[PDB]
Amino acid sequence: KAFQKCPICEKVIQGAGKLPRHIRTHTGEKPYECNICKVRFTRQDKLKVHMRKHTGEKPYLCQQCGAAFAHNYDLKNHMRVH
DNA sequence: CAAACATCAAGGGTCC
DNA sequence: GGGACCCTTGATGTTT
Ligand SMILES: [Zn+2]
Ligand SMILES: [Zn+2]
Ligand SMILES: [Zn+2]
Repeated sequence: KAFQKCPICEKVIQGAGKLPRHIRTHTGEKPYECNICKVRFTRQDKLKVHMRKHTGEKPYLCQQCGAAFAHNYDLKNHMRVH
């Protein structure tokens, strides 16, 4: 696909609009905010996964028995138990 | 005092 | 560019 060069550390970052999330590791900037617990995050998806704590959600449902888990690895461990 | 094991967050990839 | 989920590595912690 496409690649970018980091202006700060000469790192090569793959992704069209993915450079700013890499820059935020250097600037230490967390533009996103949890409306409930007010904790701030550098990436929107990291806020979304945090929101699964408040809005109790288990998207990783088991394809075998239907049980659902909040984290993908808890599903993996349950699947390996079968 | 270590390994072993576990959980979970941080960076980057990859598709859509 | 923006969402979103996956994968790898590492910090931190508990149990040997
Ligand atoms: Zn950089
Ligand atoms: Zn919150
Ligand atoms: Zn199951």
